[PDB]
Amino acid sequence: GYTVAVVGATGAVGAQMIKMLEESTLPIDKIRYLASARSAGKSLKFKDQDITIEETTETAFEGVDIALFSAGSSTSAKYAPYAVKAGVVVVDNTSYFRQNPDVPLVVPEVNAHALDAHNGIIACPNCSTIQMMVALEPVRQKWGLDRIIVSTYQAVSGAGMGAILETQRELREVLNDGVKPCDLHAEILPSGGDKKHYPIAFNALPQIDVFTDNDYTYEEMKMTKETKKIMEDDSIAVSATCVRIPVLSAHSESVYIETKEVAPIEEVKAAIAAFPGAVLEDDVAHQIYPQAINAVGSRDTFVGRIRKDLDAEKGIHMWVVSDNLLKGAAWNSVQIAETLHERGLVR
Amino acid sequence: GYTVAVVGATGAVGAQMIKMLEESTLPIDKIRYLASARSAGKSLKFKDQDITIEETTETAFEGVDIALFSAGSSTSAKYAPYAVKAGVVVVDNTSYFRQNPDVPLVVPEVNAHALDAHNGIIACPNCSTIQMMVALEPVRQKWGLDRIIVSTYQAVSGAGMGAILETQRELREVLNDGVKPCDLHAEILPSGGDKKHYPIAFNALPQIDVFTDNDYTYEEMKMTKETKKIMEDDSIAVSATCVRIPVLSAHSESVYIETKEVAPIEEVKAAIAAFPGAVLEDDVAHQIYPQAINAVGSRDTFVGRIRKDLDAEKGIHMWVVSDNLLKGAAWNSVQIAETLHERGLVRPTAELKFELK
Ligand SMILES: NC(=O)c1ccc[n+]([C@@H]2O[C@H](COP(=O)([O-])OP(=O)(O)OC[C@H]3O[C@@H](n4cnc5c(N)ncnc54)[C@H](OP(=O)(O)O)[C@@H]3O)[C@@H](O)[C@H]2O)c1
Ligand SMILES: NC(=O)c1ccc[n+]([C@@H]2O[C@H](COP(=O)([O-])OP(=O)(O)OC[C@H]3O[C@@H](n4cnc5c(N)ncnc54)[C@H](OP(=O)(O)O)[C@@H]3O)[C@@H](O)[C@H]2O)c1
Ligand SMILES: O=C(O)c1cccc(C(=O)O)c1C(=O)O
Ligand SMILES: O=C(O)c1cccc(C(=O)O)c1C(=O)O
Ligand code: NA
Ligand code: NA
Ligand code: NA
Repeated sequence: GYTVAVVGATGAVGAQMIKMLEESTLPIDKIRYLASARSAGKSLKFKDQDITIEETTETAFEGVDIALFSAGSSTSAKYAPYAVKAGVVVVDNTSYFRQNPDVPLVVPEVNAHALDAHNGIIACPNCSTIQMMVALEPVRQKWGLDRIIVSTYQAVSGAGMGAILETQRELREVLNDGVKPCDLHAEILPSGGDKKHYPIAFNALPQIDVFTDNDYTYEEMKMTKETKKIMEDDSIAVSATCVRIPVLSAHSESVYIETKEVAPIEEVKAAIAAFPGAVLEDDVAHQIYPQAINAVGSRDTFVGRIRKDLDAEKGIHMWVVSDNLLKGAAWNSVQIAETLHERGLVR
Repeated sequence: GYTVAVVGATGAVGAQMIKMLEESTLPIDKIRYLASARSAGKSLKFKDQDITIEETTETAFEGVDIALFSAGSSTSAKYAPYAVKAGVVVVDNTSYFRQNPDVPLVVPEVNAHALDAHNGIIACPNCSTIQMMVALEPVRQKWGLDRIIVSTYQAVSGAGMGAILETQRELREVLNDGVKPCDLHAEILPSGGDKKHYPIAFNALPQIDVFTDNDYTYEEMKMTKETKKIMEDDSIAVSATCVRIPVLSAHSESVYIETKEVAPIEEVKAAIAAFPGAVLEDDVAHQIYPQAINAVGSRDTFVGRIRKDLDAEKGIHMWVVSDNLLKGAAWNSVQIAETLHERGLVRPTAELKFELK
């Protein structure tokens, strides 16, 4: 079997990477947990075994077959090249390598073939992108995609363990102490890397990541650019609004598309139901639609509220929900690793 | 001055109608508070005065000049026509009369002229529609509107006191008692009138109101139909997704439009800033944008994240936030009443045009 390293083992995604690896079909002979110097020497479980956390260094990857990076774009930029030079296959959860033309950007149900071209690094897309691609690829295949407009409803776990804890504390202050939401102290959200921090409790923050020069955020632009690369079609117009809401896990998305050919709604529903990784949950007569609280803990992407636009012949609206730490991150990464093993690409 | 009645004085909107009337420019000689028989006989304040709550009945409107209704569409259907018959001018904050061609459907900054033709009932639009109209009217005036696609992020107060209390209870059960959100018991949300109820705590529910036969909800279709009427243009294409989130008050909206002519994006910002009732809050270099928690308690509607679509020449995206109990309900209604007073329109109607139930 393989020696597998999890870089960022101690964080929100890393905890789920451990769970997904424990549950994986990858033959794992040895597991290593890497994080920063401040976590080094502590212990975490792999199944019933205690694993000592190691500091991530330029020389830490000797003997490793597969390294799953989920420690921030900075850590991947710094250490992933050293891992690759040591002969490790890197699956990177971060944004750093995603737009590199020599790096496959993969959702296995959509573009697993792109893995065949890897040169030691495979990038996992952003969580919001991944779930949208699972919902939309079956439609693209049959009727084409001309454009996408999406508004997201993103859970705080996407911003890390600290953001989860900040959200819980803020909510308790309002509910238990009677603090007005606008009076709350915040330190992390909307973006740890930006200058000002705002409460998320009882709020909706229209900022994920930092702003780019075109006044879309980096998160919005990641959805645009990653979609084009994954679907291998720069002609698909994509514009996004990405919003943080007071949900701990599971992202929801209000997705509008226009197809190239008119796609009958009942056929769209069937095509989505038929697509691996997508689950149709759509029966409005019984108030059945995807819900964040029900999606948590599942690797599936759930799609419903599917309906024609009221005016645009080729327009369709839908609602897409998935656990942002599973299909949006740790499960997509472990699924990549399993696909590399299955296809003889761990080399 | 006037005798003013508030129908539904004891609920979420009614509390704000009281506040907005206490702060209004209406000359008020006498206030009456109406609600159900359960509440009748109890007392609520107007300023320092104790007001005895009355039962809403066909005979409760004698001597009333203006009545603000916010007690459910059924209550308005049943009693507003009797108030009109008694000589009252009704400002109705329910959906019931909104699509009646004899009823102006008004946001005062947008279409106050429609008040001139009233027949005793003036309808306040749905909260989601109102804030979107305040943001979009200045754009429409200059560059036109071809279509709107909107996804909403709606606060629980929109669904009433019970929904607020349910939300608070659920969050406490999760955060203090360790209940998993999927194990929570709900009784009200997403829709009190529908068959199944789901938790809102740590959730996003893509259902507001019941479903219609075209698979859009009544809320989504209200946005569509009300927009066309308020803007007096059935050619404006509007499709909506309306979603409840765990916010107590203030609705937010991700709004996409295509204009008829290209609208320079900085001029769009300027036009919105210049429009009464809309406040431009848009400086992304300093992370300035509208936020629900900051909008609560303000009558203004806040607009930012204003930016061009990446591909559609005439496409524009923005983020619109307003307090759904103030501009979305009680303030729009009181503002309508003030506008009626100012324009000499508080007068009994000559002919009854509304069905008596
Ligand atoms: N696909 C996606 O959309 C997606 C979603 C979420 C996250 N991610 C990626 O995963 C990263 C972590 O996310 P998270 O939610 O798990 O964050 P988190 O809960 O804050 O955890 C951060 C992790 O990174 C480690 N780390 C920080 N600085 C490090 C350094 N200099 N060297 C080695 N390790 C370091 C931390 O270890 P210590 O405990 O030792 O500090 C911790 O394990 C993100 O920054 C992002 O790039 C991707
Ligand atoms: N424009 C908008 O978007 C908007 C927004 C929110 C609400 N509204 C309208 O306002 C209504 C109330 O909303 P809310 O949030 O204030 O709800 P709420 O907190 O549940 O309050 C309901 C109010 O309606 C009264 N009521 C119920 N049954 C009645 C009856 N048979 N006769 C007279 N009054 C009765 C209640 O009186 P008791 O206390 O005596 O039961 C209470 O005053 C909604 O149903 C809707 O039609 C409009
Ligand atoms: O670097 C980060 O701190 C980060 C945090 C959350 C999500 C992402 C991402 O692009 O998926 C990223 C990222 O890799 O840019
Ligand atoms: O009657 C309701 O149950 C209701 C509840 C919340 C908002 C509205 C509304 O459209 O103003 C309505 C409504 O009047 O339709
Ligand atoms: Na296209
Ligand atoms: Na203004
Ligand atoms: Na006058």
